Amino acid sequence: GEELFTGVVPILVELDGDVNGHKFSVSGEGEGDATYGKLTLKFICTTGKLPVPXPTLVTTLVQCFSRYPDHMKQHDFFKSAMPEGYVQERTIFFKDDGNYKTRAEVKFEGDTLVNRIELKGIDFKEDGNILGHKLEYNYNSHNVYIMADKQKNGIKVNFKIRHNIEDGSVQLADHYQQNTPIGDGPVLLPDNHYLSTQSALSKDPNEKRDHMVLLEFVTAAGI
Repeated sequence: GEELFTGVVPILVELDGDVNGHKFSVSGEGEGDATYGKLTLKFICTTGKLPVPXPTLVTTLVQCFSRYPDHMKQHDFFKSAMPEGYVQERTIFFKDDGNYKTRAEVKFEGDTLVNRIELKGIDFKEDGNILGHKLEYNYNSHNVYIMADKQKNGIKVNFKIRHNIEDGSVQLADHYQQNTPIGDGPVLLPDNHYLSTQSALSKDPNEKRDHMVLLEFVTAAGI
């Protein structure tokens, strides 16, 4: 998998979500650079307008592009499972509100990294920060903690996302993630470490559709 990321790799993202009955689809395109954990993506709601705070989909919308220092390469599970891919399941918990159930599939298609996602949101309040749309358009920095799951030959990742509300308060998004290999080949079970992340959200001056230009950097550390 490492030899497949020594450069820039095209990325396609397909999302299918149903939050509180509200259906929608997101399509994203971009390129990632694992040499510097750099991600360049543009997303577009193809079903029209998005029903929830578009920023609540970042974590859901390519962790194999993280940059792993030369002394930690033996803990890169995301690339160890390539090109066959790996499955990423996750439950996001929003404080005092609903949650997201996701089942995505990361893999290669010819030479394009593809992330096919399924989303399902339930129990979301009508006037809360999510369906009420009170979240500010800006992301923060968070530490992604990762630990091995030898019994499943996969990984357990758990972190917290903090969303800025426009009244100045914060919104917690507890993330519980789990990953497993899609093939039968060997993957690398890592030591406990964590990925450092920072993202920048912005808009396209010439885009009339719902969208999200995003820049992100991710580096592994903790050892």
